[PDB]
Amino acid sequence: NLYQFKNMIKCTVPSRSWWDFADYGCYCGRGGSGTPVDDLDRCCQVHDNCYNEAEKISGCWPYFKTYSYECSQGTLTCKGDNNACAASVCDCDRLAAICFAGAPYNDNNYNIDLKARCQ
Amino acid sequence: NLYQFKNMIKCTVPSRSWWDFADYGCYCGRGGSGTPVDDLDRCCQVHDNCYNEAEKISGCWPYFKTYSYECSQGTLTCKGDNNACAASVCDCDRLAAICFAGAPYNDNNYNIDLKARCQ
Amino acid sequence: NLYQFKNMIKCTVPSRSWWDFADYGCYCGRGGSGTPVDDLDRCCQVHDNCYNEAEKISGCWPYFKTYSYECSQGTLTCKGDNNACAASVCDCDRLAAICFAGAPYNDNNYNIDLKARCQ
Repeated sequence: NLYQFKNMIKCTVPSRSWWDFADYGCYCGRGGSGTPVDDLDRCCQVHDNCYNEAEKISGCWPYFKTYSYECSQGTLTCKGDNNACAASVCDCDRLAAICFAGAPYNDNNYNIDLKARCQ
Repeated sequence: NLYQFKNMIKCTVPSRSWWDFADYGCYCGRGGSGTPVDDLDRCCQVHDNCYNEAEKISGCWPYFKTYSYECSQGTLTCKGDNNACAASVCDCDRLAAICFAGAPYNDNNYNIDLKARCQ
Repeated sequence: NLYQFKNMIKCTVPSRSWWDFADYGCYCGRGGSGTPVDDLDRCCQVHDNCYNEAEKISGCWPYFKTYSYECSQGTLTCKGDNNACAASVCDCDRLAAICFAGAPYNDNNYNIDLKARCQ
């Protein structure tokens, strides 16, 4: 679910606040249109597409689905004790947190003019 | 629930991204104040007033309530197998999707200055 | 849960729309960074820090957690029939509603430029 996602980002990017990734570029937080403005914005794009596919599973609502995982000092792991929906969602989240960790964060791409910068 | 509403707009307005209607005018997405800037903004205002009514039912939280419906090729239907809350929310959503479908989408009314344009 | 919080602000600040507090300052709605621009923005900051603490309880997701409370003519009360998570979240919400009620609402701090105004 949304809270567990927030907690994965904390695992991999402890230095940053979850709020920083909530309104970044064209895909982080909101977004589904434009072109990723940068690497991090692309991570968000990819996570978006990932959630899309998980939704193709009946009764799978990504932000509401609680899954089983563990953060062990910068390391994320989704557990086996998850159903199809929980398993797919945890992997999307897990991969987005890792992506956020190796993508540089540009301040100027934070809280941008969607209309002006996103197709 | 929120995911099912997103999927209704997909049913009727396949050509557009659900994110397009997430920050449009004064009422789409956010909003509850101003005067609809256009037809589509009005749809959103009506949906909002519809949700308000649905909340008058004890324990009815519109964005969380999962209902039963079906999209069959541009055609929406709310099923009978819904309790009062589910039934009322599906109706609000189903009507907003159809509204969105016959209301023109103006780019400039996307991601506008709320303060400047909404009372 | 999120709906119940909305209804608490209605109890204490009937005159205002819940949407007014949804994008105010640096912490109302979004936010977790900057410095409260004003009293109300501080309320939101405190609520935020309150939610953080409540999350320290296993399985406690503040916006999803339904609690038991009552608004009795501008008066909020959290009931005893709440588990630890419900009890802690209701308290955060109840205190935010009261805070909102005694904090002045400045129009210009509504829907501001986060980048420009929030560190």
